Amino acid sequence: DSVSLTLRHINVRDTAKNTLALLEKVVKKTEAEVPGATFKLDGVEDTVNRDVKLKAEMAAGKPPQIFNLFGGADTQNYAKAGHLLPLNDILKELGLEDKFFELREFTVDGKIYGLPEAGFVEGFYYNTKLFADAGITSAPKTWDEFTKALEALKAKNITPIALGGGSGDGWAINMLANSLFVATAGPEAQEGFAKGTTKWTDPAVLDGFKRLKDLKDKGYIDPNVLGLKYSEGQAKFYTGQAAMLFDGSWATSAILDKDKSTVKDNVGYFRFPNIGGKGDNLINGGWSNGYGFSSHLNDAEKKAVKAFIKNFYTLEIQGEALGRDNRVPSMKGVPTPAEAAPLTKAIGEAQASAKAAFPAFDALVQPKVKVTLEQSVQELLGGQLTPEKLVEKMQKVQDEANAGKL
Repeated sequence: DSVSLTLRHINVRDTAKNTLALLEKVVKKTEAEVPGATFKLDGVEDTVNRDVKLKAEMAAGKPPQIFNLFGGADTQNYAKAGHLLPLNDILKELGLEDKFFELREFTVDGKIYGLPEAGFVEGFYYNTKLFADAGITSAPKTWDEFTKALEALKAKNITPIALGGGSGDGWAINMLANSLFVATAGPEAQEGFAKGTTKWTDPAVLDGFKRLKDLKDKGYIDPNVLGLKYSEGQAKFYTGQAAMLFDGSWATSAILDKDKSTVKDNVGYFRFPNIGGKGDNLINGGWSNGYGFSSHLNDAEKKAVKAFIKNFYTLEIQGEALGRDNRVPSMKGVPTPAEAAPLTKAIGEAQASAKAAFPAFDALVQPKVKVTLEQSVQELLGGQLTPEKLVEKMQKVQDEANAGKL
């Protein structure tokens, strides 16, 4: 039987034309395989869709059948209102329930209400030529290999780690801290902060901040860290003046910039190295944008939605977006097409080989906690706050935030 579905998407600018062509290819395949089902693509600017169009359709109880959806508050509100299709059974039928890095941003009371299309990871960009100058012939696999790479770089008077964390950019220090204390304490520590089951003051979390301070005190983190903006820290790396940079994968376009980058012919990438505890082989990431589906569906619409999901959420489709546009997969194990750029392949392998991902701590704690950590790590690197006093300050605001509801 005939069924028409509107597919609200955000791939409207010319820079998104290959992602749109990817979507259209998936649609055509789905329409061949489910005769009678047709998809009317409705491209709308991302912020217009989020803040205006989808929001009003949801208030009216009439979303399109398929729509670009953000995780977090948006998905929480629309699921609560009953307008999002629960996806648990479809994922199980398609064998997809364990194939994504992280669905928590689309999960409400155990039920999955959306599927991220792409996201970000964090890791070390590094300069292969500066590494070779210091005798480092491969990326550090482990923390001990990481510290001796740092020692070798310092001995050659090469700034080891670029970082711009001054003024209002404490969040950039928190990227590195984030992953250091997940490496020292494991991912479960930060999951429990907002629940009261774990604490910022736990010794393995404290250890991460002690290691962070030691990187700064030994000159491995750029001594000028607190006098540099985030973008200037990126600049320190990509103009060739630091051996590595911990940053999110959104920074690839800056690292490969046609006008500003001098390292784009000799840049590599590696995950945060293994310390040997509960955080080995994990990669930090976030996946907050993808497709949600209307709950207000007849049987024909439910069949076409499942068929679209089956054809869209595949390793091949994920891999095409990665290779062409440096769109970081939401799905695990995605291979990079051989035609991709070397840095794209480097990030893809670091992500694809990861055992699992963990969220940014700020996806797990209250805004006030996030703001406090940003100020605190600046004072930590600045020698004005000890690691012990940082974690007590953090748990004090964490306790107050948790009492905010309960």
